[PDB]
Amino acid sequence: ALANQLLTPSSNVSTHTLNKKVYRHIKNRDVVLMNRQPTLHKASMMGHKVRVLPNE
DNA sequence: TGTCTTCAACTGCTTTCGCATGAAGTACCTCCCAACTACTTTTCCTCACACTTG
Repeated sequence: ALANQLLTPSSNVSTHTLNKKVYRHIKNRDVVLMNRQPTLHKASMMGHKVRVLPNE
């Protein structure tokens, strides 16, 4: 029922400029910042492209 | 009147990030509590003596 309401029209002039938000799960198109303690250097905390692996 | 020098006392830090799993102080005091035994408590039960009789 909510899937057919994600695109509803404006309702209040207070909110007419916004659009709804969806808290989507992390997926294969997001980048994530991996850090390993040692931080000793900036190269020890890089951004990797997320690949969800099954049964991990 | 003025400026200088050493020593000892005082200040602040000296790996990061998480699991465990939190527990334990205690003197002085006690009033409450649990105890053993005896004592006490409430209802009930049943008999008994004297004067008089003949």
